Amino acid sequence: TGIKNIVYIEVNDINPLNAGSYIMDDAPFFDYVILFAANIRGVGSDATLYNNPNVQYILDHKDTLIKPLQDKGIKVLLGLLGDHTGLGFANMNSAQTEQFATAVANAVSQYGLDGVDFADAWAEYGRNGYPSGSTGSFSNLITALHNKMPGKTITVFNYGYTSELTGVNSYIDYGIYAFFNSPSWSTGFGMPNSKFAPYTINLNSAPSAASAQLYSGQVASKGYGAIGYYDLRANNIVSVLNGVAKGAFKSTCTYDGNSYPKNY
Amino acid sequence: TGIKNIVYIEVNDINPLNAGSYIMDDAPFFDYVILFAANIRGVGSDATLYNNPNVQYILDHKDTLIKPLQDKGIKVLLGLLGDHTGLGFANMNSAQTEQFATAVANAVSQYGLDGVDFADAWAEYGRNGYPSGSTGSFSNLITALHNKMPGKTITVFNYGYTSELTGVNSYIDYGIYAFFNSPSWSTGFGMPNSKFAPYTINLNSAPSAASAQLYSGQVASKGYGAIGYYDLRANNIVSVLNGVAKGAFKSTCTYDGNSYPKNY
Ligand SMILES: CC(=O)N[C@@H]1[C@@H](O)[C@H](O[C@@H]2O[C@H](CO)[C@@H](O[C@@H]3O[C@H](CO[C@H]4O[C@H](CO[C@H]5O[C@H](CO)[C@@H](O)[C@H](O)[C@@H]5O[C@H]5O[C@H](CO)[C@@H](O)[C@H](O)[C@@H]5O)[C@@H](O)[C@H](O[C@H]5O[C@H](CO)[C@@H](O)[C@H](O)[C@@H]5O[C@H]5O[C@H](CO)[C@@H](O)[C@H](O)[C@@H]5O)[C@@H]4O)[C@@H](O)[C@H](O[C@H]4O[C@H](CO)[C@@H](O)[C@H](O)[C@@H]4O[C@H]4O[C@H](CO)[C@@H](O)[C@H](O)[C@@H]4O[C@H]4O[C@H](CO)[C@@H](O)[C@H](O)[C@@H]4O)[C@@H]3O)[C@H](O)[C@H]2NC(C)=O)[C@@H](CO)O[C@H]1O
Ligand SMILES: CC(=O)N[C@@H]1[C@@H](O)[C@H](O[C@@H]2O[C@H](CO)[C@@H](O[C@@H]3O[C@H](CO[C@H]4O[C@H](CO[C@H]5O[C@H](CO)[C@@H](O)[C@H](O)[C@@H]5O[C@H]5O[C@H](CO)[C@@H](O)[C@H](O)[C@@H]5O)[C@@H](O)[C@H](O[C@H]5O[C@H](CO)[C@@H](O)[C@H](O)[C@@H]5O[C@H]5O[C@H](CO)[C@@H](O)[C@H](O)[C@@H]5O)[C@@H]4O)[C@@H](O)[C@H](O[C@H]4O[C@H](CO)[C@@H](O)[C@H](O)[C@@H]4O[C@H]4O[C@H](CO)[C@@H](O)[C@H](O)[C@@H]4O[C@H]4O[C@H](CO)[C@@H](O)[C@H](O)[C@@H]4O)[C@@H]3O)[C@H](O)[C@H]2NC(C)=O)[C@@H](CO)O[C@H]1O
Repeated sequence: TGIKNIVYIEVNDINPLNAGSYIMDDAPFFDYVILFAANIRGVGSDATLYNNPNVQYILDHKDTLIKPLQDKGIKVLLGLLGDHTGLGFANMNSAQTEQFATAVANAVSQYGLDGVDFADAWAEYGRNGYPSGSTGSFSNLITALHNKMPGKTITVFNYGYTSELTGVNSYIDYGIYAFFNSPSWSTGFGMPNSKFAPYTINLNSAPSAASAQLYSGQVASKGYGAIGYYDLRANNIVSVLNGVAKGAFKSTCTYDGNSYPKNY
Repeated sequence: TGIKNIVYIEVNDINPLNAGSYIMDDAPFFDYVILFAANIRGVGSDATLYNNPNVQYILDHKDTLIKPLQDKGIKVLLGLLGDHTGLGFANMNSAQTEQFATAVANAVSQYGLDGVDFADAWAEYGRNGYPSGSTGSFSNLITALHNKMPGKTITVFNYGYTSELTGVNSYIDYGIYAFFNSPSWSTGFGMPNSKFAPYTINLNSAPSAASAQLYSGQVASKGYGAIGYYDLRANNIVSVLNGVAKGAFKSTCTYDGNSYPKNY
């Protein structure tokens, strides 16, 4: 397949509809949009899925804040992030793993989402009486979600206990390099180049169009399958994306004019 | 990197040591020798690696039948072939893929081999209740094996479900054109010319030396990186190989006199 553009939107600040305002070759520039993020939270022995008031609002208003992206062909994923309780993706027991995977699959079904993204950061492993080290639950969680959501996408931000995931990487559609604005010509957890983004642009502290065209052209020539983006804002950042369009796609990217505020 | 000579030996018939008897520029003429072939066999739900008595004899006698080739700098790969059970590289489920990848990696480690060659032929897909069509496992099998045996070689004979392998071709060192004694100036699964043999000689039903020199010169001048060979026997076939040496390498090939019988 062609190179996919995968964007994480910090929905505490930014209306995710802005991802749809960018066009390349009569199609959306962005292929995947990650609502960053819902949280795993340990609560006693339970492994819970927690949506903060901004995420919950977007899910509660899926017809107006998610579906128009999906109407254009964009796949919308629920981002998943640690949240300082001491329990994260990599230190659950068998019951907690099954419980968390059930919650996530039910949320993806209930809100008509296209899958999920895993970002193993900020769990603060070991706090509040949970194990301080890995139990092996991270691979089992991927496996459980693959069995529960056939046909849906799983992406992994390459940070935290991801080195453990090599054995289940056939269940993972894309991996994403964790540092911004400079490429690293490798992949994590054994992913082939065609399933990895070795270059990830911070669109808030944005690099120049010249740098984006330089590196995006190298993404294509070296045969990688994706480019990552983090923290798209509500300003028109097409200068940078047009650099990527010229570099990786031999094309151009334009703005449709729609700037969507976060009135919630 | 110069042109590599890659030879498949039908070890049901031929002692593989014969590949070491040919010399070009004070080095082995052949760079890779494939022991053709171990098999994938479905047994119930298991995906198994089966070595027939000739293959198993060679592996059990690695010090006398494999190591002398490796001492000369020749790389020796285990050939992998379907075997009429209905299960093959391209129709496994995830557990079978992991299971077969593990069995192959372990044999490569146990017998001190330099890697493997995949020939997706003779599986008879769909026999014995196995899936009749592709599951997508061929690409995952290459990924799983690359991750399990780092620093080893993977070659792919361009026959069977190989059109699926474009996404993992960075894990494949060489692809081999599947038909004999006439070049086809293209490659499979997105491979660059430098990683492909577009010309494969049958050394049993051998072409003329003049033919071999004509076509091998075109291999070099068109920028390809390998030439393939099938069914080297125990007779002195240097006349053909010297034709290739004159064509592709602007040199000569000689025989060292050693004819090794299959007394096993
Ligand atoms: C160090 C380093 O660098 N590191 C790195 C990393 O970082 C990375 O990662 C990646 O990347 C990215 C970027 O970087 C990231 O992101 C980021 O993050 C961060 C962090 O976060 C986290 O944490 C936090 C905190 O927490 C704490 O606190 C809180 C409050 O208080 C609480 O609550 C909690 O719980 C905690 O606490 C606890 O703990 C502690 C400690 O232990 C203790 O002490 C206590 O006591 C307790 O216990 C948090 O908050 C978060 O979370 C949140 O969010 C999320 C999303 O993100 C979600 O999911 C969740 O849910 C949450 O949300 C919710 O909540 C909140 C709170 O409450 C609210 O607000 C909301 O609304 C909701 O409701 C986490 O966990 C951070 O910080 C950041 O942020 C930033 O950015 C953003 C975007 O843009 C924004 O929005 C914000 O605001 C901020 O801003 C800032 O910065 C920026 C940038 O530049 C700018 O623009 C602005 O302007 C600002 O600035 C300012 O400030 C700064 C500082 O602050 C300075 O510098 C400047 O100058 C100025 O001043 C971000 O977000 C991420 O994560 C990642 N990514 C992915 C995964 O994809 C890595 C990799 O790359 O690497 C490393 O190296
Ligand atoms: C058609 C066409 O053409 N096609 C093509 C193809 O072929 C190709 O491919 C490629 O190339 C090459 C060449 O061609 C190849 O190779 C070949 O192959 C073939 C086949 O094989 C396969 O199959 C077989 C059969 O099977 C069956 O049977 C058996 C017995 O009985 C059984 O066991 C089985 O199972 C099966 O059965 C089953 O199934 C069936 C069907 O379905 C049914 O019916 C039944 O009932 C059952 O169920 C087989 O056998 C094989 O296998 C084997 O081998 C392998 C190696 O190769 C291994 O791996 C395995 O393991 C095995 O071995 C084992 O076993 C056996 C048996 O038992 C024994 O014996 C041994 O020892 C061990 O143990 C497969 O699978 C074949 O046939 C061929 O062969 C031939 O050659 C060789 C070499 O040189 C030799 O050695 C032999 O012997 C033969 O010989 C012959 O021929 C030749 C020439 O070649 C000559 O020289 C001689 O002399 C002879 O002749 C004779 O005969 C003929 C006929 O045969 C006639 O013609 C004449 O005249 C005379 O008489 C070969 O091998 C390959 O494969 C590939 N390559 C690669 C690299 O891959 C493609 C491509 O090119 O194309 C297409 O087109």
